[PDB]
Amino acid sequence: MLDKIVIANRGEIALRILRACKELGIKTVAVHSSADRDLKHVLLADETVCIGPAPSVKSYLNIPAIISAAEITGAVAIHPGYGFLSENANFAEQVERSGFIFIGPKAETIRLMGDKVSAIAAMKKAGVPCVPGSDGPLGDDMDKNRAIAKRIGYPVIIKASGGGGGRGMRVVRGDAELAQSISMTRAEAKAAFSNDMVYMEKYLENPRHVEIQVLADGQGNAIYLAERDCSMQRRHQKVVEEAPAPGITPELRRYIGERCAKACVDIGYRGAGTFEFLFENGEFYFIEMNTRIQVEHPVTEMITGVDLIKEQLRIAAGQPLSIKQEEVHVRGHAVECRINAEDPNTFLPSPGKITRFHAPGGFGVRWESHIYAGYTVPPYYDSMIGKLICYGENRDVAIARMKNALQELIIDGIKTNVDLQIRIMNDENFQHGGTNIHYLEKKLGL
Amino acid sequence: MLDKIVIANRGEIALRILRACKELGIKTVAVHSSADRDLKHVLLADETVCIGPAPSVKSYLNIPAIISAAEITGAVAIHPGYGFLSENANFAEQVERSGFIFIGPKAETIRLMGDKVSAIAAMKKAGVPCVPGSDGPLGDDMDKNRAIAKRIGYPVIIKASGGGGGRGMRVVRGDAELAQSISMTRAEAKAAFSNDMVYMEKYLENPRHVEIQVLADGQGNAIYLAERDCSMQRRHQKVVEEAPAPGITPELRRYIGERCAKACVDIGYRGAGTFEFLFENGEFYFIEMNTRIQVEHPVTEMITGVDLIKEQLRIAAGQPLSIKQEEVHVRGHAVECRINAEDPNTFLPSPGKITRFHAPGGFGVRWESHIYAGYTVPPYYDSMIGKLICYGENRDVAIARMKNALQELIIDGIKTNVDLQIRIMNDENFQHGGTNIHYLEKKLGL
Ligand SMILES: NC[C@@H]1CCN(c2nc3nc(N)ncc3cc2-c2c(Cl)cccc2Cl)C1
Ligand SMILES: NC[C@@H]1CCN(c2nc3nc(N)ncc3cc2-c2c(Cl)cccc2Cl)C1
Repeated sequence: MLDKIVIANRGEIALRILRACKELGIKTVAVHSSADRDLKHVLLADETVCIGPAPSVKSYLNIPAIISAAEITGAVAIHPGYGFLSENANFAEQVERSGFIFIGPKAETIRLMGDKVSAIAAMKKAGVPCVPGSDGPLGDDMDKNRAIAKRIGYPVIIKASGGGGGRGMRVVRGDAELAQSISMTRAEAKAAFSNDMVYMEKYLENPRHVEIQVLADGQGNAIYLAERDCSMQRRHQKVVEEAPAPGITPELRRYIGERCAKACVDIGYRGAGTFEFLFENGEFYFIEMNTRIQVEHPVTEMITGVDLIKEQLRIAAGQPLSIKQEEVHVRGHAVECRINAEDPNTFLPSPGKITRFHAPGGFGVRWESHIYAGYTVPPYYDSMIGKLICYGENRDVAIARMKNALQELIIDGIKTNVDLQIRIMNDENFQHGGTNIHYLEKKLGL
Repeated sequence: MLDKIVIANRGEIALRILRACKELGIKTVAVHSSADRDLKHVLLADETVCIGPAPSVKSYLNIPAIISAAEITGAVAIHPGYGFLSENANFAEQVERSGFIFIGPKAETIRLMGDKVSAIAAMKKAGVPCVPGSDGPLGDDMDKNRAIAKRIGYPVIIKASGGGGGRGMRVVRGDAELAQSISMTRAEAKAAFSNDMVYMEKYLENPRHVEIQVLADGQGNAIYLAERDCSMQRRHQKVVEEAPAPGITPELRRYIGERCAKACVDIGYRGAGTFEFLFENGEFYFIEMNTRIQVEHPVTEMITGVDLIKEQLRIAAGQPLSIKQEEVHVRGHAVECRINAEDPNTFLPSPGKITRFHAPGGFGVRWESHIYAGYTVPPYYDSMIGKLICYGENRDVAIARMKNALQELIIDGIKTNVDLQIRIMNDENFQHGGTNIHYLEKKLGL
């Protein structure tokens, strides 16, 4: 087991990682910006280092300051959480070169899967179904670009290979728009990612966003831990996630899960990861892989009993997976509501002092948050302040508990999306299940 | 002679140093991580000290623990091998300040040659031919940077002064890319080396990588021991090295060797060192100097009869070089194949337990490895598990012996590059000789 780790992150995920460390008897080093001195996990950590002033560029993205803190505290490993440096291949490489364990994949694996064209080629080669596409970057030959759109069938979508979070994407519905759409996607990718490489996929009009959790030890063993439906979203921000996905049979789960586990073996994957799919008319189509733990990991933990952060720490310590595939059982249902310091109607961010705070309780109710009464949500970071996860023996019980938990949750002094989450839980289409990625934008547009 | 030394390394190079020590009657102290208790050299050493847990930051890079092990055993000297702390000037300084001998040059010389800008200025002043370049660091005036690129002539390459292992470097083919290329190379150097200093060179499209071995003692003697060709490489990892370099005449060898030896006298060099050159269209161009023994030192030993590790130990004890320049004769040819625990499709490390092991034998066959049947290759260190070195009276006989030795080498239980090495020895272009630094990536791309 790792003697001591740096938690290279903040907010709810830093606290999540701290708890996993304490359960395993791992010493914690909380690195923080000067604005994050009062984070709950900093106040609970064995040691603390202030790594710079508020802005992330000076603190949480500051590679020399983080490595320096890990050196002076005698830590042996760094957990990057999600966001910040978690998919920064140069960071992973520097951590290993400075003689630390990186709690995540090999740097070369982060590079492979962070380049969307090379990632799709690897997945297609492994037997993972992908979206009908260019299967390679687009050139400047518009005869060949039109021939790819024709074979695929309009509508199509142009994506940046260095792209992500929905930025650097353009839908094309006929030939007249194709040349200008490719040119503009290139220019946007070059200006943002210093990488003008683009590819083409068939555009699916009304898919669900369904993702497969994996764990691999990097020693030849890989398992899948069912799927999450992340379709309830607004402007490429997930709002509700659930596990398992409604309408997914055991035979479908097994089909796509086995192809994801086999892909992990083929690419030498190490640690926690997520395969993202479009799911439409009963078919899965790979779009991209997250090479890190994700925000919504708790819904998978509730339905499998697997602690994904502890597994990340065991794998990083060099332990092979102890869990075999035949020991992974989907049981019951879990829903996660993201709690954001933003206006429930305008989504204007709402940093500020929380003047009153009460967390929900009950059977099947899990609260993941650093916030407390008197804590100031700072203006410098993300709006996501907490995650409310409710489990039941079925989806209806999970939703019933979430409605009750949302009604107990008090956060005064800032705006939150708690009232939006209550509306979503009361929505008849959500209660039926299986709504598509466009549903929440449509409901709010009315 | 040195009574007792610490071997501040692991794996094959630790065993290589242990043998040199035993031949000279030097007592050995094997410092090891808790994962390396069963290394062959640890089991053969006179004394052992466990200096910390598996991760390199707390063991092989742990300066206090290594010096403390030298103090508690009564050792007089520390041999740093290659990698880890071998090029760490602060380490060399601390070793000398604590009153131990560092088996290497003066700390000041390590600092001079680790600053690529300062090293090039010293070599150019001494009469060593260098690449046409900025001859100084680039500032933030892009009018001056464009004028330097114009004077050199595109294509050019931007390099970190604190740089290493090909990381950060950017090729620039016109003015449009120059500003962003300089900015990105700086940011990468600052994040990795906390040193944002960069310089510019003419980019040579298809060079060979040719390096000159030197030895200098504290009595004023400096000699060259011919050259190695290190061109057969993939993503800045050497795969095959050979000595001498094919197509290098005795007149060229003498020309560049004499300039390297003279540079050693000018800068007060002491110990083993390597001058790295680009060789293209019959001309040498210095890029950088290694102030350490290197992985590929054995091919130079086979063609000269000189034991480079024993020379390192004699020099540090205050003895003159055991041979003069007129006594150094290139005789025959040697090839080295690096044996790696790596996956053939991902090229990631493939650590794990060796279940069956057989080393090759015969005339001209030299096997440099710590591995044995039942030995576990740990995940925490680099993938290179051995070196197979074959000597013949000519290049054809060296290659023939390597093909035979590769066919006898058994390493079961883990994936290895043995099959790749067999393919390289059967390659018609390699058999002809003189292939450039890009050849192996081109062969594998097909
Ligand atoms: N990580 C998901 C990235 C960002 C959004 N995305 C999508 N790609 C797609 N690619 C094809 N060919 N077809 C449909 C897609 C629909 C989306 C999409 C959108 Cl637009 C909004 C919310 C969620 C998703 Cl998954 C790719
Ligand atoms: N130790 C050698 C560093 C890393 C590789 N290198 C190179 N520098 C160079 N500098 C100029 N002006 N021109 C060409 C160069 C080509 C290389 C190079 C590369 Cl890219 C791959 C493998 C081997 C070598 Cl030598 C510098």
